[PDB]
Amino acid sequence: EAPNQALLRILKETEFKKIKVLGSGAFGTVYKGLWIPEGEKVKIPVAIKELREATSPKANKEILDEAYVMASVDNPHVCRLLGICLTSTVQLITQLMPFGCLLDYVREHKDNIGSQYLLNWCVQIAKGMNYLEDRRLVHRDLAARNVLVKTPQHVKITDFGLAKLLGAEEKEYHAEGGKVPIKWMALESILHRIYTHQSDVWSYGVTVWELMTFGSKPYDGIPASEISSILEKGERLPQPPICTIDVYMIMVKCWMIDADSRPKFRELIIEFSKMARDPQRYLVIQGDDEEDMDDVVDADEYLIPQ
Ligand SMILES: CCN1CCN(Cc2ccc(-c3cc4c(N[C@H](C)c5ccccc5)ncnc4[nH]3)cc2)CC1
Repeated sequence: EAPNQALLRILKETEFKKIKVLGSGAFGTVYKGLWIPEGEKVKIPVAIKELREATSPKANKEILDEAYVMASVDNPHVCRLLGICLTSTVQLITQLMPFGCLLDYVREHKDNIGSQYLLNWCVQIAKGMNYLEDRRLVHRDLAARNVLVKTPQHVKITDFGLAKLLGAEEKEYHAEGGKVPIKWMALESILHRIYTHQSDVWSYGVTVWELMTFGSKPYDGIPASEISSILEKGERLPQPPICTIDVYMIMVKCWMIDADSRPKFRELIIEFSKMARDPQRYLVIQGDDEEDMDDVVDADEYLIPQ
C-alpha cells in the first residue's frame, strides 16, 4: 500500500546522559535519562531501553521491529520513537513518561483517582487505538501495564514488541507461539491465534476493567490453561464496584463472541466522551529533575521537519 516514509533517527551515544534504572526487566533494563540533540541547546527527558545486556542476533531482530513500529506513529496518545543508538548493543530512545505505567499508578493512588480521570483515560486510550486502527496496525498487547502516564491528565499507549502491520488488505493475523498475555486476549486470539483490530477491542475491555477495579488482576485465582474454557462457557469478568451498568455494559460488548459485534475504537471514544461529560452519573466513587532545567523541553514540543 502506501510507502512508510517515517524517518528513523540514528543517535550518537555522546548525545545523551543516562541517570538511573526504572525497570531492570528480565527481558532488558529501561533507564531514565537526558538527551541533548546535536547543537540544539535543549535537553529532553527520555526513557532508554537496550536488549537486556548480551547481543544475541535473535533478540536484536525484535527490538528493532519495535523501533520500526514505534518510529512509524505520530499521535498524541501513542508513544513515538525518538531514535535509536547503535552502540555495542541496540537501544530504543523515547520521550519520558515520568509517572510510569497506568496500572501501577492506579494501585498507588486509589484514594485519589476520581471518575473524571477514569473516563478521561478511557477516552484517551480509545483515541490512541483508533489511531493505530487507521494506521492499519494491530497492537496485540494492549493492557494497563502498557499505557504510560505523561501527566495524570495524559496517557499514551506504548510497547509495540508484538504489534503487527496489516498488508495485502488481509484482516485476521495468523501468528506463532511464544509468550502471550492470555488474560487480556480475545477468544479468537486464544483458539485460532487470529488477531485483528476487533481483538484489540477485547483487550481494551479488559484494560478498562483494570482501571475500574483500581488495578486488579483479571481472572485472578484462575490459571491460563483454564481460561479459554471458561470464556468458552460464557463467563466474563465481573462488574467493578464503582461501575454503573452503563459502563460495565460497554465492557461486556468488547467481549462478545461475534467479533464484529464489539464496538469500534471510534464508537468507544464517542460513548466514553458522553459519559466523561457527566462523570458522576456513570461512576460512583467514595469521595468524587535535578539539572539546569533552564533549557529543558518535552518531546511533544521538540519537532523536526517531516
Ligand atoms: C510509585 C510507582 N513507582 C515509581 C514510579 N514509577 C517508576 C517508573 C517511571 C517511569 C517509567 C517509564 C517507563 C517508560 C517507558 N517504557 C517503555 C517500555 C519504553 C519503550 C521504549 C523505549 C523506552 C521506554 N517508555 C517511556 N517512558 C517510560 N517511563 C517506568 C517506571 C513506577 C514505579
